[PDB]
Amino acid sequence: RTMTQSLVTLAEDNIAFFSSQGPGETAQRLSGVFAGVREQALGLEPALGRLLGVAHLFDLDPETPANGYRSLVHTARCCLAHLLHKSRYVASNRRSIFFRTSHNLAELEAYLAALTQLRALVYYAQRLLVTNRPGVLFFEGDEGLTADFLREYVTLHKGCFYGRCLGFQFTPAIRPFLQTISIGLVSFGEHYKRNRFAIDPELRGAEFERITQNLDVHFWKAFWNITEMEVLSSLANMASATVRVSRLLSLPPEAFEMPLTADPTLTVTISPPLAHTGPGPVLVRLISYDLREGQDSEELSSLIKSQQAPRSRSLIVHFHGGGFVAQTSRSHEPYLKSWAQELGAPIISIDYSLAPEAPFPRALEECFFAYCWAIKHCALLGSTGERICLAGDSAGGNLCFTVALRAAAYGVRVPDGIMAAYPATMLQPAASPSRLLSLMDPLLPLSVLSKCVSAYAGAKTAAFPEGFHPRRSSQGATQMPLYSSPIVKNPFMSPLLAPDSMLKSLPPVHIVACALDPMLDDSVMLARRLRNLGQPVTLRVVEDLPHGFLTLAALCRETRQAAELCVERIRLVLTP
Amino acid sequence: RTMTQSLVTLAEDNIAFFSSQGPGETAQRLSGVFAGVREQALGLEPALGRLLGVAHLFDLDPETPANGYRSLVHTARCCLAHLLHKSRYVASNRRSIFFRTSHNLAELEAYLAALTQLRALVYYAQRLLVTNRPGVLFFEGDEGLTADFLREYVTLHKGCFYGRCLGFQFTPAIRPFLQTISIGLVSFGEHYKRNRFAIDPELRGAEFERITQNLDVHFWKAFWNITEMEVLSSLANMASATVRVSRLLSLPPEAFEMPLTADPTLTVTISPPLAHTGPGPVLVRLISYDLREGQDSEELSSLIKSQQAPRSRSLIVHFHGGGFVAQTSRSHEPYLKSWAQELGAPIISIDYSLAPEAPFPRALEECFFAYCWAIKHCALLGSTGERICLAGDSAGGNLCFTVALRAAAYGVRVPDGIMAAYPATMLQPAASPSRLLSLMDPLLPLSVLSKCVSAYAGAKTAAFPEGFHPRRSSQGATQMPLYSSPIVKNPFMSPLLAPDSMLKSLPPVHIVACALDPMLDDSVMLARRLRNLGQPVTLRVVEDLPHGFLTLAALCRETRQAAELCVERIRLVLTP
Repeated sequence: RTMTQSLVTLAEDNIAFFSSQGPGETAQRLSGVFAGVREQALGLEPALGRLLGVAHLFDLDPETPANGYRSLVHTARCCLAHLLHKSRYVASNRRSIFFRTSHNLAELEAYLAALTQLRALVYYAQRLLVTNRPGVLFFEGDEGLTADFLREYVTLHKGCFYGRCLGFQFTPAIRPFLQTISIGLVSFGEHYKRNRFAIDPELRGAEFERITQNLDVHFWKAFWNITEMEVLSSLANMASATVRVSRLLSLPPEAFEMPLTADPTLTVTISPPLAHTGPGPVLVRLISYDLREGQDSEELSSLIKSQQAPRSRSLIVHFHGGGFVAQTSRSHEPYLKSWAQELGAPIISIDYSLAPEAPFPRALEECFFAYCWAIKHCALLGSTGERICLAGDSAGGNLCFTVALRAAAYGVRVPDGIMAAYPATMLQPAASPSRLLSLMDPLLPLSVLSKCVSAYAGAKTAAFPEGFHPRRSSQGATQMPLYSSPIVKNPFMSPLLAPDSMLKSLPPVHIVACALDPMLDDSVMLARRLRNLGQPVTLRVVEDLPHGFLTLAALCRETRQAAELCVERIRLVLTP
Repeated sequence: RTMTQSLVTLAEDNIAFFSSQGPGETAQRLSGVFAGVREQALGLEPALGRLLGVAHLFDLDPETPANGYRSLVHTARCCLAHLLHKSRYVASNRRSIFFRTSHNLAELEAYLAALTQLRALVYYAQRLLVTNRPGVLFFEGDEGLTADFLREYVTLHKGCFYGRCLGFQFTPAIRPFLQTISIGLVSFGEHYKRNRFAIDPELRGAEFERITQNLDVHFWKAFWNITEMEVLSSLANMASATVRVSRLLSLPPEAFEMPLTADPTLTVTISPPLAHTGPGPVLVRLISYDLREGQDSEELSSLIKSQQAPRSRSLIVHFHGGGFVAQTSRSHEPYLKSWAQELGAPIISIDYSLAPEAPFPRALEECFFAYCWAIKHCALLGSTGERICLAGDSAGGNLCFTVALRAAAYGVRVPDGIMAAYPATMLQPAASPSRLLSLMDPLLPLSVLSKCVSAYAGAKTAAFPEGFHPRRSSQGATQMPLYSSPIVKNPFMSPLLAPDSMLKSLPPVHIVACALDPMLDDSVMLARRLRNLGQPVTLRVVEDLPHGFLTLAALCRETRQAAELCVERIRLVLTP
């Protein structure tokens, strides 16, 4: 309340400060800009108040302020505080007209656009809040009305977050990296459309919002694995710790023997990953700190595709992230090598196959085969197998859940821990308050996750009160195929809306996320759907960071303490 | 002897191990490879012994073993130690033929080529030493026969230091960056010729050694200021420290007046810097940690081109480097900001004009004008002028001798100390034992600095015993115009061959250098020409690093303390 009035009480004087000392256009521009600033603050105060009150009404626990409503309120108050600081500075420094009016004119115009767009988004979040039943942050409606809701929200235009104001909601110590990532991605988009703009940030939005609705997942397939090509994969490894064992493996494409815990004398044989195209080489790769006992012999030396540490205690499995479409296992070492420094475990970072050329169930069976091969060939991997741990990543968190839960349907000993960081656990398309901030994020537009589930599932190719009208996206109405066949509503693909009776045997789960991800409301529903069953799950939320910070640890101080947050919670699995 | 004999005692068995266990071509290949290795070591040992004896005979002081002879001896010794370690590993691990013979065949033939080419270079060093008078590091001959020596050097072929073994003489932690850098040059060269190479290192030399002799100075005008563009400068600026004063200036192109310290009552006026094309704006930019007293007023704020810190004690001048053709003042920030953390002085990183469109004296008097303007407008720069400390780089290391001593010709007071990191003080073209290893350096070959003096000067466009026939460069004779008109004989281009009576009034000098630079023999020659006059000059040498590492401070674990060494000797000036 004191933040909103402070912009209003400095309005008329600053309107009178510039309108009385010049008849030019800039006096009218600045007076109208500051009148719009006070009007937007005063009109945005009560909707923010209702949002924060029901956000208190909405969260699962008081310890973790993790909802979409808190994130939208945080974005709005960050914009308001930035406008307040800029206003205080210009008010304290308006003795001369030494500063050019054009620069601050364009800055405050962009911030006017930011405040009016956040006003539209906060009104839409309030509409969703009224429409749904409180207590559930998702929607129970059918496909048609959910698609109508998603199209109605995505009709808005994003000319402010993608221009000069890219990254106001984050730490100021990270913004130049976001700007050069934007420049590089626009550069690849222009180069590949053809098969400068970095000086002027005003024209950055004029392509950064067109790539939101004019992008293909085959084209983002290059983006996650741009850290794979032989110059940057080599140039990203000086921050990586010391190592010796960085060898690939090649598993045989034939089934073997494995027992079940319900009766040790009875075993169950399960076929290799066929997916009606023929089993192939399950390509895994072992990353270990040193050569372990019984590991550097011929049984491991015979499977590489073209002193000794003692008997190990517990191997750590790993599935990479990268949207199930890119970022193979050759990219996650610079924190995987830093993982092995203190854990002391042979980290087999499985490179599972990637969508859409290898969708489910191929993408979920060879990591089911590699996990199955690693309880019996334990000495071949330099491990014992009396205790198993797990790891998860950006997209490989649902795959971290699914392969650790369908094993319980087979009777084989499941692991006793899950460490999935910001997982994509809600691949079923539905509107959500935290998925509303998917059109504004720096690294990914709303179309990253819209076309991620098209690749995985193998798909075949009043609204507003009168007088309120911000800029609207008139660049063609995007009508994409987002149909939900019965192969998408399942734990095996999205383990929330799974039947309740088969989530009881889940391992203990440790999960982290950030407050400003689209993968925030998805992870929040996980805690609510398991705290009513007695199973313990711990969700930790961080702030001022995007999603995709695990491959970005050696960049800033706040990304250091967030990507290291995965490490100390992954070793709680290791104790008996 | 024991390092060379130990390569011989495991030769006959190594031949008997492979030639008696297979009739294929690889047996003859490996036997010939190890015979060539043993004969190259045994024939290169006596030349190395003569070179080390005369290297002990030739250096100035025992404290700093810095010549060309020590550097060539170290290169040969490092190649021999690498081959010895590889032979030890292969001899200990030749129980099976599991390792592919082709890979070690290619590595060992590359090392055979390396030993042959280093043998040719060591023979060239011996012939040079012999020919010239002992005691003088440089040659006293005329232009014609020195050009004959240079061409008789150039006709050699360097197909070994630029292939897979690119960067053996340095630390292994630095080599991946050199590999990506080499990929950068080969991609730049093929793109610039036209207006993949990371998989096969054998084909890397076949383009790199053509790039060496087929590049232009305008081509190299982009490499050093590739960190000047806004995306890479922004991507490098987070490692720098915090700042608030990073403002450019714009000096008036009109003459003004100085006193003389010989007699304060008499006065002298500057002739404005014309270079027969008209005086312009002396672009100088100020870097300071905080706003200082009398600095943020209207006088400084009226010069930007389109609490308060107290009365400062002294300023620090800075001239950038970059071969006089690139690397302007907009590329030296990320370590210049760390300079202001402890020094407590305002850095004026002067952006002087750049060769070849602005040769001497245009590149000489603008920085003379900027230094002259800072003696009088001291408070306007937030200084007092009670002490001048001066800094230098690869190319700016002669600026702290040329314009820092020509002020004493004008009678005005001179700075009380010079810091010059690896200065280029012998721009007159002639060969030396440290200019010998200018064809093997990764980041710049010999045709970089030999063609950067045509830019600065504004130029107008038995040999071997019988049976010794290594690979020779038959790709055209590079008969470039390297004529030396008397404009390079003068003191104000290369101060070693200056008249003796004027270097007496030089300020005290502190110079750092590396043991593997082409600009090594010149920097040790500088201490020779001043230690016989009584003026104290200190020279520090480092190892395992190239020259050009000041912009590469925060990239390796060994360049961190080497670029910190420049700061350590730059604060010794500040004491009275």
